[PDB]
Amino acid sequence: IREILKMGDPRLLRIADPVDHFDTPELHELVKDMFETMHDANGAGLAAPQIGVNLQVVIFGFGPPVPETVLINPTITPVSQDMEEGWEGCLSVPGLRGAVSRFSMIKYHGFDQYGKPIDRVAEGFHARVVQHECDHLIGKLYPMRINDFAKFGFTEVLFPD
Amino acid sequence: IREILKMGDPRLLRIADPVDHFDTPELHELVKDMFETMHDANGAGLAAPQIGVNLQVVIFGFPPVPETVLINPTITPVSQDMEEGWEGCLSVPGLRGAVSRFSMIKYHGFDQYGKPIDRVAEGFHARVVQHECDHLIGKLYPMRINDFAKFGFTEVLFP
Ligand SMILES: CCCCC[C@H](CC(=O)NO)C(=O)N[C@H](C(=O)N1CCC[C@H]1CO)C(C)C
Ligand SMILES: CCCCC[C@H](CC(=O)NO)C(=O)N[C@H](C(=O)N1CCC[C@H]1CO)C(C)C
Ligand SMILES: [Fe+2]
Ligand SMILES: [Fe+2]
Ligand SMILES: [Mg+2]
Repeated sequence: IREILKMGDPRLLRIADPVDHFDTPELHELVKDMFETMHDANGAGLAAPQIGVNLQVVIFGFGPPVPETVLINPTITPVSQDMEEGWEGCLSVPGLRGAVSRFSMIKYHGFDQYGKPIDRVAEGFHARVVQHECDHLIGKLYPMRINDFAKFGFTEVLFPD
Repeated sequence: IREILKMGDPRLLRIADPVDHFDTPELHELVKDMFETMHDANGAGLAAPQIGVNLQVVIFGFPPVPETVLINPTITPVSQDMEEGWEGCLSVPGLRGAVSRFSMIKYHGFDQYGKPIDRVAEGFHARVVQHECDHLIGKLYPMRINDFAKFGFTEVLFP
């Protein structure tokens, strides 16, 4: 379990490099380390830059249910311009929550750690999670996406139950 | 010591009302409570909405900044010059962000006895005054940040 970087660390602001070689022991190790870190923190997702690794690798999936997924070198294409506001938190921004507008429906493409292609359509929370994780790959944390800072604050204050 | 409200509380997001009557026991008690709370938290300033009181009262003092009670304030920039600087807030513990503020301002207001206050301030003095008065119009400093690359946890930004 690697330490999760916190907002303020310049490494969270970088644009991640694509993975060049699949099905390698080092990539398998990266994925294993990420799942260990994510599960330990009870996260719904994790991006490699969050543990200081500048590669386009994200994982996500939790039992609404989101499929357990390793997504590498991703691209996201919105199906429509419809957007929806939802509450987000981030392991790199502990103690806070913010309302973030995301696309309601997306197609996304990428590869697993064996280099097998992934092509999916997602909506709602699933789509939100993928957008949130992929944002980390271009050096974005959700406060960069917040438009209404009345809807940003400490979890304990926003949700006292 | 009154609790300092934390970001997310709707009371931090409102327009404060002016004080109508000066030199009252309730105003003296407010000022005392604010100073006790501020000092307990090691702050350089405090605004009444931060303890849930929606009135145009701020205090500050820490080129030392003079200890001041400023009521019903107005701020007028002397020039349009601005400078970016790191800010934190007792209502936003653990974080810092870069905020642009006017470099030079005049400000006007009253003390708790109703005596006028009229000053010119620059640099940090001007920054604290702008920061405190922003609370009176429902503004927390993350609302003034345009570039969140310059925002993060204090311990990480400044180890
Ligand atoms: C929701 C969009 C973000 C999902 C991914 C994050 C994990 C993370 O840091 N991603 O890089 C997460 O688990 N966030 C959780 C989160 O935001 N949740 C959990 C489900 C509901 C929502 C809070 O409203 C908690 C742990 C902060
Ligand atoms: C700086 C502009 C804001 C000044 C007032 C705040 C206090 C506050 O919340 N006022 O409403 C303060 O003391 N902030 C301090 C602060 O921001 N400082 C201390 C001096 C330098 C700067 C940190 O960069 C600490 C306590 C967070
Ligand atoms: Fe995150
Ligand atoms: Fe403040
Ligand atoms: Mg009146």
